[PDB]
Order: sequence, then C-alpha cells, then structure tokens
Amino acid sequence: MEFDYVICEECGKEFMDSYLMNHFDLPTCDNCRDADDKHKLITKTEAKQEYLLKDCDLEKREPPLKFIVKKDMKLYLKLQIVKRSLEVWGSQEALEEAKEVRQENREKMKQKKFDKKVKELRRAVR
Ligand SMILES: [Zn+2]
Repeated sequence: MEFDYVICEECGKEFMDSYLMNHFDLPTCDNCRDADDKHKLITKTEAKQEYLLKDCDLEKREPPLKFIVKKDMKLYLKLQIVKRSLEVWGSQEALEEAKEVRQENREKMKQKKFDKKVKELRRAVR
C-alpha cells in the first residue's frame, strides 16, 4: 500500500512511522528530525503572541495545525506556526507592520491609562 510509505520532505527517503508524522502529520523521518532548531516546539501562547495568530488561524485554516499536550500547555511546531503566519498575513512585511502597529497601540494605551490614574491620584490627594 503506497499510502503507508511516506516520502521524507528532508532526505527524500520513505518511512512508515516517525515522531513528526505521528504527532504533527509532518512527513519528516526520525533521522531528519532537528528538535533544537527546525523542528522545535513552541507554546500556543508564544506562537499566538509572536506571530499574531488567532485560534481559528490554527484550527480552521487548512491544514489544521496539530499540537502535543504537555503537563497543561499545547505545543506546536514553530515551523508550522511561522508558515501559517505568513499565509494569514500574506507577507513577512505585512506581519512586521502589524506587530509594529500593535506595539505602538499598546504603548499609547498603557501611557494614557497610567497618566489618567496619576491625574486621578493628584486630584484626589490635592
Ligand atoms: Zn529523512
């Protein structure tokens, strides 16, 4: 059965089982797995914050990204997160523009809120 033999996307050789295929449907054999760099895992919260991904970006866009549960955090392949982010945002440039818009909005809002509380303080103490 040809279906049962997976061509490795790294070495090009067929395999039947691997960590990456079992857990993530990533067709990469155990020989080619690079846990420290290419096939490193990241937390859901980290993936979401760093690459600006909504849950539906992970779960509803095709293919849905798979995760392993650690003990209770969901871990995703960074590689897949990054690919999904480029898909959703269109380009690295558009993602970088969004991250900059987000950081500037967040700073502006924190500053405004803090300053209003300082005013409220000075006003109440006065
Ligand atoms: Zn391989």
